[PDB]
Amino acid sequence: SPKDCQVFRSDHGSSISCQPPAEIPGYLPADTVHLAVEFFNLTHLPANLLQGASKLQELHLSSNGLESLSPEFLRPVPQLRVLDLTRNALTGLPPGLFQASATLDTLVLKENQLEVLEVSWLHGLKALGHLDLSGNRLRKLPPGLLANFTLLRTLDLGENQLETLPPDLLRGPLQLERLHLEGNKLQVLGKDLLLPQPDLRYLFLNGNKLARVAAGAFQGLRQLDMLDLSNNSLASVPEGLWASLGQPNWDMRDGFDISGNPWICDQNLSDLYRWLQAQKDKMFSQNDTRCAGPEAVKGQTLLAVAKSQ
Ligand SMILES: *[C@@H]1O[C@H](CO)[C@@H](O)[C@H](O)[C@H]1NC(C)=O
Ligand SMILES: *[C@@H]1O[C@H](CO)[C@@H](O)[C@H](O)[C@H]1NC(C)=O
Ligand SMILES: *[C@@H]1O[C@H](CO)[C@@H](O)[C@H](O)[C@H]1NC(C)=O
Ligand SMILES: *[C@@H]1O[C@H](CO)[C@@H](O)[C@H](O)[C@H]1NC(C)=O
Repeated sequence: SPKDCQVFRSDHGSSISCQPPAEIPGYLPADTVHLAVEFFNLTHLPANLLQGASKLQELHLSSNGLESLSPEFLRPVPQLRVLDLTRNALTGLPPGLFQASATLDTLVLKENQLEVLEVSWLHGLKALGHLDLSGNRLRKLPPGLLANFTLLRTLDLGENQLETLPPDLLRGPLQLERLHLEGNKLQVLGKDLLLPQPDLRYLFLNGNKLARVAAGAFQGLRQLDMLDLSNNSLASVPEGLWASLGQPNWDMRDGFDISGNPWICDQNLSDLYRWLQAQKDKMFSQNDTRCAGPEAVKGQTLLAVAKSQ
Protein backbone atom coordinates (compact mmCIF):
# COMPACT_ATOMS: atom_id res chain seq x y z
CA SER A 1 0.00 0.00 0.00
CA PRO A 2 1.14 3.62 -0.53
CA LYS A 3 -0.60 5.01 2.58
CA ASP A 4 1.44 2.95 5.08
CA CYS A 5 4.56 4.07 6.92
CA GLN A 6 7.86 2.16 6.99
CA VAL A 7 8.35 -0.17 9.96
CA PHE A 8 11.69 -1.79 10.81
CA ARG A 9 10.93 -4.48 13.42
CA SER A 10 14.24 -4.71 15.29
CA ASP A 11 15.79 -6.01 18.52
CA HIS A 12 14.74 -3.10 20.72
CA GLY A 13 11.48 -2.56 18.82
CA SER A 14 10.05 -0.86 15.74
CA SER A 15 11.44 2.20 14.00
CA ILE A 16 8.80 3.96 11.92
CA SER A 17 9.25 6.57 9.19
CA CYS A 18 6.28 8.44 7.68
CA GLN A 19 6.52 10.94 4.84
CA PRO A 20 4.01 11.64 2.04
CA PRO A 21 2.38 9.88 0.26
CA ALA A 22 2.18 7.87 3.49
CA GLU A 23 -0.45 8.80 6.07
CA ILE A 24 0.18 9.95 9.63
CA PRO A 25 -0.75 6.88 11.70
CA GLY A 26 -3.74 7.17 14.01
CA TYR A 27 -2.08 4.91 16.59
CA LEU A 28 1.44 3.77 17.24
CA PRO A 29 2.50 0.15 17.69
CA ALA A 30 3.18 -0.53 21.36
CA ASP A 31 6.85 -1.35 20.69
CA THR A 32 7.69 1.81 18.70
CA VAL A 33 11.15 3.01 19.79
CA HIS A 34 11.97 5.55 17.04
CA LEU A 35 9.41 7.65 15.18
CA ALA A 36 10.07 10.02 12.28
CA VAL A 37 7.20 12.03 10.78
CA GLU A 38 8.47 14.55 8.25
CA PHE A 39 7.72 16.59 5.11
CA PHE A 40 4.00 16.82 5.80
CA ASN A 41 2.24 20.20 5.83
CA LEU A 42 0.09 20.68 8.94
CA THR A 43 -0.35 23.48 11.44
CA HIS A 44 -0.35 20.94 14.28
CA LEU A 45 -0.17 17.23 14.96
CA PRO A 46 -3.04 15.28 16.55
CA ALA A 47 -2.72 16.01 20.27
CA ASN A 48 -2.92 12.26 21.09
CA LEU A 49 -0.50 11.02 18.41
CA LEU A 50 1.86 9.46 20.99
CA GLN A 51 -0.84 7.69 23.06
CA GLY A 52 0.42 4.46 24.65
CA ALA A 53 3.94 4.78 23.17
CA SER A 54 5.74 4.02 26.40
CA LYS A 55 8.83 2.60 24.67
CA LEU A 56 9.33 5.65 22.42
CA GLN A 57 12.82 7.05 22.83
CA GLU A 58 13.34 9.28 19.76
CA LEU A 59 10.79 11.57 18.13
CA HIS A 60 11.82 13.25 14.87
CA LEU A 61 9.19 15.72 13.63
CA SER A 62 11.22 17.61 11.06
CA SER A 63 9.91 19.95 8.34
CA ASN A 64 6.15 19.70 8.78
CA GLY A 65 5.15 23.35 8.93
CA LEU A 66 4.04 22.91 12.54
CA GLU A 67 2.93 26.16 14.14
CA SER A 68 2.11 24.96 17.65
CA LEU A 69 2.27 21.95 19.92
CA SER A 70 -0.41 20.68 22.26
CA PRO A 71 0.50 21.21 25.94
CA GLU A 72 -0.25 17.50 26.51
CA PHE A 73 1.73 16.18 23.51
CA LEU A 74 4.50 14.49 25.53
CA ARG A 75 2.42 13.21 28.47
CA PRO A 76 2.36 9.62 27.06
CA VAL A 77 6.18 9.55 26.70
CA PRO A 78 7.93 10.57 29.95
CA GLN A 79 10.76 8.21 28.96
CA LEU A 80 11.48 10.17 25.73
CA ARG A 81 15.20 10.78 25.21
CA VAL A 82 15.34 12.76 21.93
CA LEU A 83 12.86 15.37 20.65
CA ASP A 84 13.74 16.92 17.26
CA LEU A 85 11.56 19.70 15.81
CA THR A 86 13.91 21.03 13.11
CA ARG A 87 12.52 23.32 10.39
CA ASN A 88 9.00 24.06 11.57
CA ALA A 89 7.19 27.33 12.23
CA LEU A 90 7.13 27.34 16.02
CA THR A 91 7.07 30.72 17.71
CA GLY A 92 6.75 29.43 21.28
CA LEU A 93 6.15 26.45 23.44
CA PRO A 94 2.99 25.82 25.47
CA PRO A 95 3.46 25.98 29.25
CA GLY A 96 3.96 22.65 30.96
CA LEU A 97 5.00 20.97 27.69
CA PHE A 98 7.95 19.41 29.56
CA GLN A 99 6.33 18.91 32.98
CA ALA A 100 6.87 15.14 32.78
CA SER A 101 9.96 15.25 30.53
CA ALA A 102 12.63 14.93 33.26
CA THR A 103 14.63 12.29 31.39
CA LEU A 104 14.70 14.11 28.02
CA ASP A 105 18.32 14.31 26.88
CA THR A 106 18.23 16.04 23.47
CA LEU A 107 16.00 18.96 22.50
CA VAL A 108 16.44 20.31 18.98
CA LEU A 109 14.51 23.46 18.07
CA LYS A 110 16.76 24.28 15.11
CA GLU A 111 15.31 26.65 12.48
CA ASN A 112 11.94 27.58 13.81
CA GLN A 113 10.80 31.16 14.35
CA LEU A 114 11.36 31.76 18.04
CA GLU A 115 11.93 35.46 18.64
CA VAL A 116 12.12 35.23 22.43
CA LEU A 117 12.99 32.44 24.83
CA GLU A 118 10.89 32.17 27.98
CA VAL A 119 12.65 30.40 30.86
CA SER A 120 9.32 28.79 31.80
CA TRP A 121 9.09 26.95 28.44
CA LEU A 122 11.82 24.58 29.67
CA HIS A 123 10.25 23.86 33.09
CA GLY A 124 10.46 20.15 33.82
CA LEU A 125 13.58 19.37 31.83
CA LYS A 126 16.42 18.25 34.06
CA ALA A 127 18.50 15.49 32.40
CA LEU A 128 18.96 17.74 29.32
CA GLY A 129 22.32 17.08 27.64
CA HIS A 130 21.93 18.66 24.15
CA LEU A 131 20.04 21.97 23.69
CA ASP A 132 19.92 23.18 20.06
CA LEU A 133 18.21 26.55 19.47
CA SER A 134 20.15 27.54 16.37
CA GLY A 135 18.69 29.22 13.31
CA ASN A 136 15.89 31.14 15.02
CA ARG A 137 15.58 34.91 15.56
CA LEU A 138 16.66 35.30 19.19
CA ARG A 139 18.09 38.72 20.15
CA LYS A 140 18.32 38.28 23.90
CA LEU A 141 18.53 35.44 26.41
CA PRO A 142 16.87 35.48 29.84
CA PRO A 143 18.87 35.04 33.04
CA GLY A 144 18.89 31.64 34.72
CA LEU A 145 18.21 29.78 31.48
CA LEU A 146 20.58 26.86 32.05
CA ALA A 147 20.77 26.91 35.87
CA ASN A 148 19.15 23.47 36.33
CA PHE A 149 20.81 21.58 33.47
CA THR A 150 23.72 20.09 35.42
CA LEU A 151 24.22 17.48 32.68
CA LEU A 152 24.32 19.87 29.71
CA ARG A 153 27.05 18.85 27.22
CA THR A 154 26.20 20.96 24.13
CA LEU A 155 24.59 24.37 23.82
CA ASP A 156 23.94 25.44 20.22
CA LEU A 157 22.84 29.07 19.76
CA GLY A 158 24.33 29.72 16.33
CA GLU A 159 22.69 31.68 13.52
CA ASN A 160 20.36 33.69 15.71
CA GLN A 161 20.52 37.48 16.07
CA LEU A 162 21.96 37.59 19.56
CA GLU A 163 23.23 41.03 20.47
CA THR A 164 24.48 40.31 23.98
CA LEU A 165 24.89 37.31 26.26
CA PRO A 166 23.66 37.34 29.88
CA PRO A 167 26.63 37.04 32.26
CA ASP A 168 25.22 33.97 34.02
CA LEU A 169 24.57 32.13 30.75
CA LEU A 170 26.83 29.15 31.45
CA ARG A 171 26.29 28.91 35.20
CA GLY A 172 24.34 25.61 35.57
CA PRO A 173 26.01 22.77 33.62
CA LEU A 174 28.67 20.83 35.50
CA GLN A 175 30.89 20.23 32.49
CA LEU A 176 29.85 21.90 29.25
CA GLU A 177 31.75 20.47 26.28
CA ARG A 178 30.60 22.41 23.18
CA LEU A 179 29.39 26.00 22.87
CA HIS A 180 28.13 27.20 19.46
CA LEU A 181 27.67 30.99 19.32
CA GLU A 182 28.61 31.55 15.65
CA GLY A 183 26.65 33.80 13.31
CA ASN A 184 25.05 36.17 15.82
CA LYS A 185 25.67 39.88 16.47
CA LEU A 186 27.83 39.62 19.57
CA GLN A 187 30.27 42.51 20.01
CA VAL A 188 32.15 41.84 23.26
CA LEU A 189 33.23 38.81 25.24
CA GLY A 190 33.64 39.60 28.93
CA LYS A 191 35.98 38.39 31.66
CA ASP A 192 33.40 36.10 33.24
CA LEU A 193 31.21 34.42 30.63
CA LEU A 194 33.44 31.32 30.41
CA LEU A 195 34.35 31.18 34.13
CA PRO A 196 31.92 28.31 34.98
CA GLN A 197 33.33 26.01 32.22
CA PRO A 198 37.11 25.60 32.67
CA ASP A 199 37.11 22.28 30.75
CA LEU A 200 35.14 23.51 27.69
CA ARG A 201 36.34 21.72 24.54
CA TYR A 202 34.71 23.56 21.57
CA LEU A 203 34.05 27.32 21.39
CA PHE A 204 32.63 28.68 18.12
CA LEU A 205 32.40 32.50 18.11
CA ASN A 206 32.90 33.10 14.37
CA GLY A 207 30.72 35.26 12.15
CA ASN A 208 29.78 37.73 14.89
CA LYS A 209 30.71 41.43 15.29
CA LEU A 210 33.30 40.78 17.96
CA ALA A 211 35.28 43.95 18.66
CA ARG A 212 36.72 43.33 22.11
CA VAL A 213 37.76 40.28 24.10
CA ALA A 214 38.38 41.09 27.74
CA ALA A 215 41.91 40.25 28.91
CA GLY A 216 40.87 37.46 31.29
CA ALA A 217 38.16 35.91 29.10
CA PHE A 218 40.10 32.67 28.49
CA GLN A 219 41.98 32.67 31.84
CA GLY A 220 40.54 29.37 33.06
CA LEU A 221 40.28 27.36 29.82
CA ARG A 222 42.43 24.28 30.51
CA GLN A 223 41.61 21.91 27.63
CA LEU A 224 40.22 23.83 24.67
CA ASP A 225 40.31 21.75 21.49
CA MET A 226 38.78 24.24 19.02
CA LEU A 227 38.63 28.03 19.14
CA ASP A 228 36.95 29.73 16.16
CA LEU A 229 37.23 33.52 16.33
CA SER A 230 37.27 33.98 12.55
CA ASN A 231 35.16 36.51 10.70
CA ASN A 232 34.85 39.10 13.44
CA SER A 233 35.94 42.74 14.00
CA LEU A 234 39.03 42.21 16.13
CA ALA A 235 41.79 44.75 15.50
CA SER A 236 43.76 43.84 18.59
CA VAL A 237 43.70 41.60 21.66
CA PRO A 238 45.10 42.27 25.13
CA GLU A 239 48.28 40.74 26.50
CA GLY A 240 47.89 37.41 28.27
CA LEU A 241 44.65 36.44 26.50
CA TRP A 242 46.19 33.18 25.20
CA ALA A 243 48.33 32.20 28.19
CA SER A 244 46.48 28.93 28.92
CA LEU A 245 45.52 27.96 25.36
CA GLY A 246 47.42 25.52 23.16
CA GLN A 247 51.09 24.66 23.52
CA PRO A 248 52.71 24.09 25.95
CA ASN A 249 49.66 23.46 28.12
CA TRP A 250 47.40 21.46 25.84
CA ASP A 251 47.50 19.52 22.57
CA MET A 252 44.43 20.85 20.76
CA ARG A 253 42.55 18.19 18.81
CA ASP A 254 41.65 20.74 16.11
CA GLY A 255 43.13 24.17 16.81
CA PHE A 256 42.18 27.79 16.31
CA ASP A 257 41.06 30.16 13.57
CA ILE A 258 41.50 33.93 13.84
CA SER A 259 41.19 34.67 10.10
CA GLY A 260 38.92 37.32 8.63
CA ASN A 261 39.68 39.92 11.30
CA PRO A 262 41.03 43.47 10.68
CA TRP A 263 44.25 42.79 12.58
CA ILE A 264 46.39 45.85 13.20
CA CYS A 265 49.96 44.49 13.17
CA ASP A 266 51.91 46.85 15.39
CA GLN A 267 53.64 46.20 18.71
CA ASN A 268 50.27 45.84 20.49
CA LEU A 269 50.06 42.40 18.81
CA SER A 270 53.51 41.24 19.94
CA ASP A 271 52.00 38.92 22.55
CA LEU A 272 49.85 37.32 19.84
CA TYR A 273 52.92 37.04 17.54
CA ARG A 274 54.78 35.16 20.28
CA TRP A 275 51.80 32.88 20.89
CA LEU A 276 51.26 32.25 17.15
CA GLN A 277 54.87 31.12 16.71
CA ALA A 278 54.31 28.27 19.16
CA GLN A 279 50.97 27.03 17.68
CA LYS A 280 51.36 27.09 13.91
CA ASP A 281 50.59 23.46 13.10
CA LYS A 282 47.17 24.00 14.76
CA MET A 283 46.38 27.25 12.90
CA PHE A 284 43.53 27.04 10.43
CA SER A 285 43.04 29.51 7.58
CA GLN A 286 46.57 30.86 7.83
CA ASN A 287 46.47 32.34 4.29
CA ASP A 288 43.42 34.45 5.30
CA THR A 289 44.86 35.77 8.57
CA ARG A 290 46.21 39.10 7.33
CA CYS A 291 47.01 42.57 8.64
CA ALA A 292 44.52 45.33 7.78
CA GLY A 293 47.14 47.89 8.80
CA PRO A 294 49.24 49.82 9.40
CA GLU A 295 49.94 50.77 5.78
CA ALA A 296 53.50 49.38 5.77
CA VAL A 297 52.34 45.79 6.38
CA LYS A 298 48.81 45.97 4.99
CA GLY A 299 47.85 42.71 3.28
CA GLN A 300 50.65 40.57 4.74
CA THR A 301 49.84 37.50 6.83
CA LEU A 302 50.12 37.66 10.61
CA LEU A 303 52.64 34.82 10.53
CA ALA A 304 54.95 36.65 8.13
CA VAL A 305 54.88 39.73 10.35
CA ALA A 306 55.14 37.50 13.43
CA LYS A 307 58.05 35.58 11.87
CA SER A 308 59.78 38.93 11.26
CA GLN A 309 60.75 39.41 14.95
C1 LIG B 1 0.67 24.01 3.03
O1 LIG B 1 -0.78 24.22 3.25
C2 LIG B 1 -1.31 25.64 2.96
C3 LIG B 1 -2.73 25.66 2.87
O2 LIG B 1 -3.22 24.39 2.53
C4 LIG B 1 -0.69 26.19 1.62
O3 LIG B 1 -0.95 27.58 1.49
C5 LIG B 1 0.78 25.94 1.53
O4 LIG B 1 1.28 26.48 0.24
C6 LIG B 1 1.03 24.51 1.64
N1 LIG B 1 2.43 24.07 1.18
C7 LIG B 1 3.69 24.38 1.85
C8 LIG B 1 4.99 23.85 1.25
O5 LIG B 1 3.72 25.02 2.85
C1 LIG C 1 14.84 25.27 38.01
O1 LIG C 1 14.24 24.48 39.10
C2 LIG C 1 13.17 25.16 39.98
C3 LIG C 1 12.33 24.16 40.54
O2 LIG C 1 12.93 23.65 41.70
C4 LIG C 1 12.25 26.09 39.12
O3 LIG C 1 11.53 26.98 39.98
C5 LIG C 1 12.98 26.86 38.09
O4 LIG C 1 11.94 27.53 37.27
C6 LIG C 1 13.79 26.00 37.24
N1 LIG C 1 14.48 26.76 36.11
C7 LIG C 1 14.24 26.33 34.74
C8 LIG C 1 14.89 27.00 33.54
O5 LIG C 1 13.51 25.42 34.55
C1 LIG D 1 32.29 35.64 7.71
O1 LIG D 1 32.23 34.53 6.74
C2 LIG D 1 31.57 34.55 5.45
C3 LIG D 1 32.62 34.74 4.55
O2 LIG D 1 33.79 34.09 5.02
C4 LIG D 1 30.59 35.78 5.55
O3 LIG D 1 29.32 35.31 6.06
C5 LIG D 1 30.94 37.06 6.26
O4 LIG D 1 32.00 37.84 5.62
C6 LIG D 1 31.38 36.82 7.64
N1 LIG D 1 30.36 36.16 8.49
C7 LIG D 1 29.09 36.78 8.84
C8 LIG D 1 28.76 38.22 8.37
O5 LIG D 1 28.24 36.20 9.53
C1 LIG E 1 45.58 33.07 -0.50
O1 LIG E 1 46.20 31.92 -1.17
C2 LIG E 1 45.66 31.68 -2.56
C3 LIG E 1 46.29 30.51 -3.02
O2 LIG E 1 46.79 29.84 -1.89
C4 LIG E 1 46.06 32.96 -3.38
O3 LIG E 1 45.19 33.06 -4.51
C5 LIG E 1 45.94 34.25 -2.63
O4 LIG E 1 46.71 35.30 -3.34
C6 LIG E 1 46.22 34.28 -1.18
N1 LIG E 1 45.88 35.73 -0.71
C7 LIG E 1 44.81 36.69 -1.08
C8 LIG E 1 43.64 36.46 -2.05
O5 LIG E 1 44.83 37.76 -0.56
